[PDB]
Amino acid sequence: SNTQTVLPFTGLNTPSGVAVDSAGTVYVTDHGNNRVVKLAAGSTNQVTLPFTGLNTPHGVAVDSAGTVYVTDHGNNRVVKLAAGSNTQTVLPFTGLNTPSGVAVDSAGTVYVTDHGNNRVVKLAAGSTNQVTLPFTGLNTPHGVAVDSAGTVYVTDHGNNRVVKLAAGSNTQTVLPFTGLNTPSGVAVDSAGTVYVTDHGNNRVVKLAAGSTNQVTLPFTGLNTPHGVAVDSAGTVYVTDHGNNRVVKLAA
Repeated sequence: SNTQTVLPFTGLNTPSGVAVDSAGTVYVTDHGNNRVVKLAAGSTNQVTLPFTGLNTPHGVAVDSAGTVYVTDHGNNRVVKLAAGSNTQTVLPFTGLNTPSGVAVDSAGTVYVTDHGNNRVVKLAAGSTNQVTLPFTGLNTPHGVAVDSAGTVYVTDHGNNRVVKLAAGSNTQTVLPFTGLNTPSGVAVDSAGTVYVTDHGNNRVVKLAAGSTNQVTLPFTGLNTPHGVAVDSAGTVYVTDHGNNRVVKLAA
């Protein structure tokens, strides 16, 4: 599509992360209001999730059961909230410094970009021993995403590149993006196409699996965009952080 749609979120301030679940519900970290909000696919009615004590939150992720994970960036922690619950759980990630992106795979493993420590860390479901992924040479990384095979994609923001690591591998691969500047969010669809918020260039770019030639998506009027997400229909959602809005583009 050539026409983008501004979603009916309300009162957003410098929003950051965005995620979409398999039912099409859109979750957005409303960073400047210390809250996470959502819009179901069949709704125009925004709902605030009952997190508490958040401070400049960044990334957001959601699993199949509707459990929502948020990077509580200002408090150096990751918090999760089961659907409809008034219990939030601080995950046992330790030593975080200004953490940014968060992702969760089909097995419940949670991945966090520990931006201030130039590393990406993970916790398996129920685990209390955090594992640092053996990425090398990261500098101020931002976004993280995980595909259906457990391959982990990180936005190496300080080096203007996107790096991936297969599950269990010690050898990262730098994806053949070019011309990125301070990239932020990353997402991956079921065909392995990788979407990156090229934040410094106010655009979203995509790269198909096995391709070495990215293309810019026809979003318009973005300003310092942050998060990106893609649903099962190929619709792409971007947090237009500088314009306090979330925009979507159908394939």
